Amino acid sequence: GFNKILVVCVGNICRSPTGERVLQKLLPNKTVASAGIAAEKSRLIGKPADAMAIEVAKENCVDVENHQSQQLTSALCSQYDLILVMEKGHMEALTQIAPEARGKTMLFGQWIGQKDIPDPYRQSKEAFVHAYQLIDEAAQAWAKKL
Ligand SMILES: O=P(O)(O)Cc1ccccc1
Repeated sequence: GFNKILVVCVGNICRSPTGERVLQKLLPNKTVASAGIAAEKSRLIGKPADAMAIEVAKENCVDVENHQSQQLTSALCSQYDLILVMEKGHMEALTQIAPEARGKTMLFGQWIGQKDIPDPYRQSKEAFVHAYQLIDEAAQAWAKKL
């Protein structure tokens, strides 16, 4: 039984808050949160989701308001049943932080051909559109399996 899901990216301002809120809307009886591998080093802790990420999600009827970026820690990992990373490369960075969490760590895009979800940060709204499309397709697949 996977009830608590942690969506992980690097800053926790773009992809991972979007994935959190998209999955949360699809799985209302589950607890979905998100965290960033380098949120602390990037000085992003407490920051809201990127304005374009909020805007694009809003246009797809998903609320990414009231988000606060947080750092991924071993303690945080122990609280969640399933961990979903945005890129395959994030796994090595995750294991460095929480080696014990590798067993429950999977790819957000696992069921859509194990696709990595590209970072739209610092780019135009079109890049955020692209990322949302992939996150949406990926989350819809996870929801069918959970
Ligand atoms: O939260 P994301 O989607 O990784 C965007 C981002 C945020 C900070 C540093 C790099 C990339």
